[PDB]
Amino acid sequence: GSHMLDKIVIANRGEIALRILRACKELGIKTVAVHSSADRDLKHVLLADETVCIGPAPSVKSYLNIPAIISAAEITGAVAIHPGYGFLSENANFAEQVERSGFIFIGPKAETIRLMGDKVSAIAAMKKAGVPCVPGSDGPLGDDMDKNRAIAKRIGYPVIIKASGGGGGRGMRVVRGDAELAQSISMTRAEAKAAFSNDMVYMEKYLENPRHVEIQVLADGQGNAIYLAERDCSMQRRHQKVVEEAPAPGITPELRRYIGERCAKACVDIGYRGAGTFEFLFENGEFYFIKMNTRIQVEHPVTEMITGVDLIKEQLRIAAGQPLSIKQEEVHVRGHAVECRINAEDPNTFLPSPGKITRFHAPGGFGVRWESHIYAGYTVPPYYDSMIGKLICYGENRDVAIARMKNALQELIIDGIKTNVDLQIRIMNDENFQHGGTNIHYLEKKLGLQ
Ligand SMILES: Nc1ncnc2c1ncn2[C@@H]1O[C@H](COP(=O)(O)OP(=O)(O)OP(=O)(O)O)[C@@H](O)[C@H]1O
Repeated sequence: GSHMLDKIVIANRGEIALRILRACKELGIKTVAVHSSADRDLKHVLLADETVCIGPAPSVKSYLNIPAIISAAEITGAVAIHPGYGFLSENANFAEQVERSGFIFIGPKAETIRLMGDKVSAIAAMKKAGVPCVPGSDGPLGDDMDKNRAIAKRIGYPVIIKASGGGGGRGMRVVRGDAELAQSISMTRAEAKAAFSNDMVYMEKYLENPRHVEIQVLADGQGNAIYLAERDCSMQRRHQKVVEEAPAPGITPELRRYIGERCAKACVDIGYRGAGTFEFLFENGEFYFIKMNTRIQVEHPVTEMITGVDLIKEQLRIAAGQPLSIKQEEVHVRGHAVECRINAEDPNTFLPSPGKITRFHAPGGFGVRWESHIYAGYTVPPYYDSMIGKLICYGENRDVAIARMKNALQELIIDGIKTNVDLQIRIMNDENFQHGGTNIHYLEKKLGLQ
């Protein structure tokens, strides 16, 4: 009924903030938009019920200023805090503290975060859960080469020496023979201490031509948990996602209930609460666990489209104590979805291109979703990311979804800055892409990338 959150803090900014603001307004939740002195002009900022300047431009003082944010709630009387994605969404000390200050944290518990935060641990947990993992050391590599030489041989080359601190493409090394093993473990151990401040490392097999399939889940922490089909995010350029889609072409419903059900089991097993995502590498009709994003993702709209489920409301629902409103058997995968991220960037340098938007026009029409905070005379700052929007198109089928997307990319007008739009069009036109089922290496190589 109405055992809903009185007022929550939107501990974020940009498109994500707007989106969250939107779901708040539908549930009647009051909103407090905390922002940085430079985001005083954010769309979402202008629509919030209450606003608060937490700091200066630089993230470490604003968006990552834990106290500032936490105090912002105090003064406002909010009951919860929504991290969105990418700042502290995966920061357990912030979750910890939010809890400790007596606020609700729109996400799982800190314990769960740290748990999934450490690859090694993560892996062990899921191995246990029945979730399919990459074969590797099933532990931190030791220091005596002999055994390590043995791990490898067993799992077989090539391999990959991965640290447990995550990072994001940073802290990884590919070994293909016994000769480079030693160096690798070492190079990698060193890259980790410095970077994440955790030299711990694990070994696993390296996958050549796999796709990136991810499973969306939801848990209430009451015993319920559902999977919302998969998403294909193989469209990468330097680890940066560019094109997401649901469902994943080539994925049979059977397969879909396979990895899903176990993903659902794992959630329960770990006492998972809220939204979250299971990242899988996919080669040879086989799934392999890479990690777990204990949060809402940038690409969630695609999934809300093919399912009709509103992720954010659900998070908000779980957060307020409610049980899952939906049952697995009520979840039905319908049509096809494709999201193109829109970036403020230089198609040559791939470098951020900040500036003010002079002219702007958004595409509309059937099965077209525009997710962005930009407008005309809006100034995109240099401080934060390059993403300014999400262009999501729906269709009774893939080919339809694609067609719409082409049109949409054209009606789209963003003047006064550099954007990745041309690129999007080009992919849309990608004959390989039209066929589909391309690997995470496709973009990089077509881009004439070395
Ligand atoms: N065992 C593996 N075999 C092949 N490719 C792998 C393997 N493990 C990781 N990768 C590649 O490394 C990339 C980064 O892996 P991972 O998701 O673990 O990095 P991260 O540091 O956690 O990234 P991010 O924070 O950006 O999500 C993957 O997208 C994938 O391209």
